[PDB]
Parts: sequence; C-alpha cells; structure tokens
Amino acid sequence: VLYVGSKTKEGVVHGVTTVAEKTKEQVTNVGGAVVTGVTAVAQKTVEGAGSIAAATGFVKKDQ
Amino acid sequence: VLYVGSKTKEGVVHGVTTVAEKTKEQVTNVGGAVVTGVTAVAQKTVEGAGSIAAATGFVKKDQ
Amino acid sequence: VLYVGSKTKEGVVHGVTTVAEKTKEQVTNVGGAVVTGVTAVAQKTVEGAGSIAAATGFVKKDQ
Repeated sequence: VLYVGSKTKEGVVHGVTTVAEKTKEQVTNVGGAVVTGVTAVAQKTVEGAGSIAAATGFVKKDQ
Repeated sequence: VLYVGSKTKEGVVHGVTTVAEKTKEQVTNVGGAVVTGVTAVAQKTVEGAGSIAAATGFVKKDQ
Repeated sequence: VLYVGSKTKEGVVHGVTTVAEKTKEQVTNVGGAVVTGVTAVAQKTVEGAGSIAAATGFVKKDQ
C-alpha cells in the first residue's frame, strides 16, 4: 500500500468552540459518572478484541 | 491499494459551536451516567471482536 | 508501504476554545467520577486485546 495523496487530515478533530454563561449550577452524584462541560477525542487506529475507545459517561459492571 | 487523491479529510470532525445561557440548573444521579454539555469524537479505523467505540451515556452490566 | 504525501495532519486535535462565565457552581460526588471543564486527547495508533483508550467519565468494576 503506497500513498501519494494531496492533503489528508484523517483521524482528527479540531476547531470547536462553546460558551456557557451558566449561573447557579448544582450537581450531585453517587456511584455513577457524570460529565458536564465539553471534551473531544480522536484516535487514528485502534485494534483489540472486545476493546473500548471513545466512551463519555460509560460504566461497565460486567462479570 | 494506491492513493493519488485530490483532498481527503476523511474520518474527522471539526467546526462545532454551541451556546447555553443556562440559569439555575440542577442535576442528580445515582449509579447511571449522565452527560450535559457537549462532546465530539472521531476515529479513522477501529477493529475488534465485540469491541466498542463512540458511546455517550453507555452502561454495560453484561454477564 | 511507502508514503509520498502532500500534507497529512493525521491523528491530532487542535484549536479548541470555550468560555464559561459560571457563577455559584456546586458539585458533589461519592464513589463515581465527575468531570467538569474540558479535556482533549488524541493518539495515533493504539493496539491491545481488550485495551482501553479515550474514556471520559469511565468506571469499570469488572470481575
């Protein structure tokens, strides 16, 4: 597999903006997982039997 | 497999904007997972038997 | 596999902006994991049987 290409920005994330003029915010949690705000992730190649990537708010109590 | 191409931005995410003039926000959770706000993820190639990618608010209690 | 290319910014993340004029924010948590604010991660190549990458707010009580 060869690769001449012109311009390949593959497997990325960029240029994200947010604004939150929040006022009087209250959160509470027990045991579970909670994510406010923002987050951003990118990864080119991932391989794995029963593997995990790209989870936000993810709980696994498997047996 | 060769690749000459002109312009390939494959497997990406970019340019996302949000605004939330929230006021008096209250959250609560036990055990489960809860995500406010935003998030953005991209990944080119993923391979795996029974593997997971791209989950927001995902719980797995498998046995 | 050879690689001539023109411009490949693959497996990255850049250029992210946020604003949060928060006022009177209260958080509380026991046991679980909670993430306010922002975060950003990128990784080119990841390989592993049942391995994990790119988790925000992730709990694993597997047996």
